[PDB]
Amino acid sequence: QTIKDFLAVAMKKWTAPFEPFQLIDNIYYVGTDGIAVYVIKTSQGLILMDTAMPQSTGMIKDNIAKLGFKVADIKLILNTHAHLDHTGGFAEIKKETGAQLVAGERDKPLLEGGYYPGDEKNEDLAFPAVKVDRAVKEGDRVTLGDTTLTAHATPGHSPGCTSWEMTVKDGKEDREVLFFCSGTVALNRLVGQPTYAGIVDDYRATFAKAKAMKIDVLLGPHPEVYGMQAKRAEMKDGAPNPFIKPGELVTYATSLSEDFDKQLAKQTAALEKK
Ligand SMILES: [Zn+2]
Ligand SMILES: [Zn+2]
Ligand SMILES: [Zn+2]
Repeated sequence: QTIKDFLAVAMKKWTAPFEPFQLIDNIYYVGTDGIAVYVIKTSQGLILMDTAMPQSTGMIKDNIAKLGFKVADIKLILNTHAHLDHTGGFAEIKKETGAQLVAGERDKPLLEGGYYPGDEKNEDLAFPAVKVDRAVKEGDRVTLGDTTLTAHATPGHSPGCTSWEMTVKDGKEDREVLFFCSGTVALNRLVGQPTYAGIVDDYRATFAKAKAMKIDVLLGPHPEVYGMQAKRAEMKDGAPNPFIKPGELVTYATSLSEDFDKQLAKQTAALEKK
């Protein structure tokens, strides 16, 4: 991986438009073609799940309005993890709306500083700093009106990476949704000068945890996590909701664990003096 390539991709597919849509029950997709953002409609206002790159905040606000929502009705902002491709609009939206920001406790310093962990002087990974109103840990519950989400600590990709669980209806039946936080290696350093202390252990705890969770609908902060576009194509009035795939988090976490092993080996070999 190169940071140049990360930025190149980040300034292309990550900023390209995608038509917003009702995904399941009160969960609506309002992200880009490469970064997933969601509105959760409650009886007491909107919950915003993540934002996108700093340059894309206007696009996200536009997508919200395209669905008939008001940006002003956002009361809570939740974060999966504190990297600029997910936090770029937090300061702006929080100021505009007066919403409270909720995030994993170990990501609080990242959010409040607007920097990438272990690469804190890199301005192309910086974002506008934002205050955290509530810092969460494993099992904490966050409620707006009729809707409650449960925090799960799934560190590795960031130290405070938080996967959020909530129940939706599919017809008469409950289905459990996870907004998985990310388990990719991406720009992180695993060995040598690791991005943060204990990162390797965190990733492997997270892959195992993910495989053991009872989840009907896998979501995530990039559409690639759950094959969003292919599922959207299969949506049809009266047909089963294609986002319900209860074995998918096991399959996806297995693919992540296998890639993790590859990247750990690669970085370990790269540390050898040549
Ligand atoms: Zn990230
Ligand atoms: Zn990301
Ligand atoms: Zn948990």
